[PDB]
Amino acid sequence: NRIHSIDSGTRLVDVDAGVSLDQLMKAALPHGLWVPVLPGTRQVTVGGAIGCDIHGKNHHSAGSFGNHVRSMELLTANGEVRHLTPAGPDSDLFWATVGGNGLTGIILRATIEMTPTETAYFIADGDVTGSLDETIAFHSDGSEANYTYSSAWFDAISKPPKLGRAAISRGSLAKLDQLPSKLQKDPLKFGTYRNKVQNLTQFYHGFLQYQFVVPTEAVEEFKSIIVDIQRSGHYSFLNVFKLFGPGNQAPLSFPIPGWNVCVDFPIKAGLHEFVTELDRRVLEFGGRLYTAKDSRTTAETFHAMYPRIDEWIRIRRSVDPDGVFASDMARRLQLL
Repeated sequence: NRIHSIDSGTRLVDVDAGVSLDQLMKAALPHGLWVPVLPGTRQVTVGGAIGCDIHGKNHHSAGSFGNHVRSMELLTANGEVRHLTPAGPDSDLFWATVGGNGLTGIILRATIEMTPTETAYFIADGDVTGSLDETIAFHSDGSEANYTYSSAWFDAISKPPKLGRAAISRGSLAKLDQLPSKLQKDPLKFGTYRNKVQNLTQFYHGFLQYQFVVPTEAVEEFKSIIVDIQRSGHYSFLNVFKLFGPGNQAPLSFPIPGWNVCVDFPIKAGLHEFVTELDRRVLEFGGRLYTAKDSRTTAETFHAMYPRIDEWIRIRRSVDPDGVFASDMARRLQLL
C-alpha cells in the first residue's frame, strides 16, 4: 500500500495496487509527472484503475488506463505471483487482467508510465453549440488533435432543433510558458472562452446511470438514439458527450472509437422497459454498453458486445478453474 519508486527520466512509477490515484497524483507531481488517465473519485485505487480499465476526457489522445501499464504482478488462484507485460510472454493474461474485474486474480503491484508535464494546470478553450448536428460537426472537423482533453455537457430534454446542443470544454496540460506569474512560483501543486488557465478541480469539475458508445461511422444511427431518448419522456439533466479514440488489446475493455454518451435517467415508470430497448438499439448499430454494478444487462447482451468474450473466458478458466474470484455478477453474466 505504498509507492516504491518514481523516476522522472523514465516516467516510470513502481506502485502497490492499493494506492489511490489521488495519492499517486500528490506524490508524482513534484517529479513533473501526471497520471495518464484520471479517476472519477479519490478512492479509485491503481488496482481498480486497471481492473476496470478506466477512461477519461483524454481517451482520444491517450487511450484508457491499461495503455500505460508497463507491467503488473497478479496473485493468481494457485498461489503464484505472475509477472505480466503487454508485449512479452503471458501478455494474454495481461490484457485479460486489464479487461477483467479481478476475475483473473488479485493485482498486487504495477509499474506505470506516467505523463510528463511542466505544470498542474490546464489551458482550455470553451465552446457552445446550438444543436445535435452542430455538436457532431464540431467534433468532426479534426480539431480534436489540437486538444489532449475534451468533453461536453449536452441537452437531452429539449426537442429539436435544440436537442443535442452542448457546452464543450477542451484543453491540454499547460506549459510553464503559459502560466501567469503568480502560478509559475509553484506550478506543480494544488460557456465561450479561450486560453483559460484552470486547475484540476476547475477543468475536470435515485437515478440510473446509462453509458454507451456507438461506432464513429454510424453517426446518423447515433443521432437517432439521442432523438428517441428525448421522445421517450425520460429526461436526464446530467449528460456527458465525448468522442473516443481507438481501443485496447484487452478483450473486455469497454471503449471503442466512436460517440460516447453518459446519461443519468431518473427512476420512472416504464424505465426498465425503455432501457431494454435502448440496449438493443445500441447493440444493433454495433455499439457497446458500459457494464456497471447497476446493470441490468443480460448475459446474452454482454456476450454480444464483446466479440472476444470466449477468448477471455478461456483465459479466466486456465487461471481460476474453481472460480475462486468469481463474483455474483460474473456468474450472472455467465463468465465462468
